[PDB]
Amino acid sequence: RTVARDITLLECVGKGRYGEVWRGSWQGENVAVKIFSSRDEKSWFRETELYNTVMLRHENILGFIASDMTSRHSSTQLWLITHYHEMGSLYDYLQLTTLDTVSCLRIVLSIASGLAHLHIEIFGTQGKPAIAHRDLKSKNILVKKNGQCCIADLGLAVMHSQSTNQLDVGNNPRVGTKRYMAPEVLDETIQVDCFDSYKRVDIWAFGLVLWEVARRMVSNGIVEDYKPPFYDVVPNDPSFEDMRKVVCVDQQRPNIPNRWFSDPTLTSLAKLMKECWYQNPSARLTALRIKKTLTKID
Ligand SMILES: COc1cc(-c2cncc3c2CN(C)Cc2cc(N4CCNCC4)ccc2-3)cc(OC)c1OC
Repeated sequence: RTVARDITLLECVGKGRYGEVWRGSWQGENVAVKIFSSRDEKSWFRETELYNTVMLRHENILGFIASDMTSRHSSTQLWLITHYHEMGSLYDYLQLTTLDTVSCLRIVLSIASGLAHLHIEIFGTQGKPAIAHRDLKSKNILVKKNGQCCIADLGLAVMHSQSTNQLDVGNNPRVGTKRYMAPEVLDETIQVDCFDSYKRVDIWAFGLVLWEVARRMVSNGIVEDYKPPFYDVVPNDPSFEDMRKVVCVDQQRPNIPNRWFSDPTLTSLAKLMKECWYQNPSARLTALRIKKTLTKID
């Protein structure tokens, strides 16, 4: 039904090394079109495999519509068409508004539910495998109209099945975002032949996103400005060694504002992120435990 040639590219909502994301019109309705850059072709392939072959579908994962190739300007462009969320990314959303207690917990529980869906394998005939994301950040999370979020960008995902015990890391030249890089990645101790290692990298990045969101929830008339993780120690577009010095050498973690300790929700959230930030990867919580704890927090 939905084909690239029938979509009208209205305006560019994002550009970068990955390529571009456009707001498009298809049959009147709004759609999101990611035109992958030439350098990021392998990410389009892996994402197409997950959405089409694995048929990944969850309410807290960016709703896939159609994959497509289009020949334009004497070149073949790789397209990904998904649902369009007019609120933009959580990165944009956090800078535009503050959150109450319910809106903040709704955001982080929806992300945990999405991550738990990826990590947990459904067994049996045609059962979906376990998936690790490996590039979780606030720019890769979109805010829906009901206050919930969905996880986006599967170009780096790795897959694992328990029965066969096969790990599928693909061969993508893409590296994760350096700002959200887990310490075992920065010092090259991560066991690349073990699937659990990739889940624990997501948990680290999740903890960073949890910090970004909770800063924006107001308690007792106090709220922090939006800031990216490690905003105070690394520069814009931080280097691999910049992050190594902060996260590995100095063992630093995002600061917990003192005002958080006079609010029961932010205090429980602060404990939650620190349990996502252990230098020892095997000590961090699982996505399911995070989802359960976030379900119980008031
Ligand atoms: C981050 O991964 C993707 C995301 C989207 C997507 C979905 N729904 C809304 C937006 C986006 C794109 N991203 C850049 C956030 C965003 C931002 C804005 N803006 C308003 C104007 N000022 C700047 C911010 C508008 C729309 C979106 C689409 C994708 O595939 C088609 C993605 O790939 C897997």
